[PDB]
Amino acid sequence: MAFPELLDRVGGRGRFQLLQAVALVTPILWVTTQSMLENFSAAVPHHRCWVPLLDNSTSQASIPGDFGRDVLLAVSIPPGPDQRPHQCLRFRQPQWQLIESNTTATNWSDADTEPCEDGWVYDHSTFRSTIVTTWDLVCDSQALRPMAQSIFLAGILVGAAVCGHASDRFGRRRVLTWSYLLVSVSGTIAALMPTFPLYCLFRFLVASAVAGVMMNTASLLMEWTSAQAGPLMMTLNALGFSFGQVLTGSVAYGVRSWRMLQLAVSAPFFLFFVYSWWLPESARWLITVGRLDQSLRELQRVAAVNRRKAEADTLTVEVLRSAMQEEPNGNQAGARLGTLLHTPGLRLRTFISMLCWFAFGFTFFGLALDLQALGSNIFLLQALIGIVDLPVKMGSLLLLSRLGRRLCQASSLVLPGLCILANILVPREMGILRSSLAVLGLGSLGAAFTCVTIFSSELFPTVIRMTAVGLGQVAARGGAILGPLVRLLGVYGSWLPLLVYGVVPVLSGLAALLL
Ligand SMILES: CCc1nc2ccccn2c1C(=O)c1cc(Br)c(O)c(C#N)c1
Repeated sequence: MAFPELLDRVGGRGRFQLLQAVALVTPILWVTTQSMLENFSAAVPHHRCWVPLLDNSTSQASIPGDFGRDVLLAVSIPPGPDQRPHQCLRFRQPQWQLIESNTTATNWSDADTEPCEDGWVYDHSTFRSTIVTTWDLVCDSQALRPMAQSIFLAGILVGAAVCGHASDRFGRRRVLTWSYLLVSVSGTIAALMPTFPLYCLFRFLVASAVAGVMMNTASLLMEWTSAQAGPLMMTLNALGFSFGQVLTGSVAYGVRSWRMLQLAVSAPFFLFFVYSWWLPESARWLITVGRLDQSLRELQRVAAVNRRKAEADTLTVEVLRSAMQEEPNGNQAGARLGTLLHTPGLRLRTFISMLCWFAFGFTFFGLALDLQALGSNIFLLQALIGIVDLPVKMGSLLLLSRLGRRLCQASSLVLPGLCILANILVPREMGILRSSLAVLGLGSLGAAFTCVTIFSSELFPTVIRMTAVGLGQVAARGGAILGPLVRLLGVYGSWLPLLVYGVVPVLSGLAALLL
């Protein structure tokens, strides 16, 4: 009297699971928007130093001679490496001699300049306001954007662990509902904080609650369906993220103020919390705990939804108790973690799987948060990453059965990897080729997440299936944290952030051939 018999009795495929899939895949879009909002709410616009001659109208009325703004800009700001007015320093004493062309304007000492003690002036053509504009994340404070992104990712990790324990102890639907509420409230609060550390802390809390939402949605979606229909709903969950990227691009185009954007993104989660109550709790977990009457209630409700009351009429507590007894025990938790690495055969298999899990977080999140440097129109780039993800993800699974198993993993990492390395070599003059390659790079890098998830289970023995995936997700989260921090190497050179992000997938993909 195992649970699958009962689930087949009530109805495994019809109606109810479709509605549940809709109601649980809709929030994934807004989860993706919350995750990728940092690309728009923290965009760094073009800026230059504050100059009394230009910015101040009181000094504007005192200008001797009607000189054009370009001449004043050349006078007051030293030239920069890219022929632009240099960003982080200013002329002390209005240099009039620069007007004359008789002197080669190249002999300038570092003692002739001062740091911008009077703030900056930013460009407001595209973005009305970001966090960089508000709190002056410029010059000496340019290292605090990857800090914010790493704090958010660490929040995801800690929230995943804590919510895992809490959902294993209390249930699925309850933790999911309270996670919806926490996301909404924490986002609404974060949209109003005046100082940077408060913003970082509330983004941390939002990330924790988001991790809880994703985990509980995945588990509750898996536990209510027959084993034949698992990968189909995994594919639906995967497509949710691509539609979420498209939605992120659209909403970012709609609103161009970071506080309003954050409020608009964090608003619907309260609505999700409101109707999260009507969902039924997973019957398998209810059977495991020992509250049989609640299990019978959920089973009868979901059977009545599918119009299968006649088969539900025969359900009694005895078969539920038999299913309780048949459920395997998990006392072995302390044992499988060591056995994964202590086994000589399993030591190498895990590590290469670990390295493949590591490479996804390091490369994808290090680049998907820096679309400003890969092109001009970041509204269009966000849409295309979601668009290209659809044909590639579905088109890849065809090659699984035909081209084999071990070859798919190697191609799923090398080929997106070489797209990024080609971005360095190609001249910046051909911008269209630069942008199209980056779309195909990160667009095809998402297919690695799906292929590895499916392949992880089949290799390992049935005993250690769950624990093997548990390690794999940890390296993805731990690797993603180190992603943004690499951008701090950009001071040495422009090509260094791209070089490291391209070498890791090539080594990860080629090393997977030993599996
Ligand atoms: C914020 C998560 C996220 N944002 C995007 C944006 C585009 C494509 C995919 N994602 C994801 C994930 O798929 C993902 C990452 C890690 Br790290 C996890 O631990 C889990 C879990 N559980 C899920």
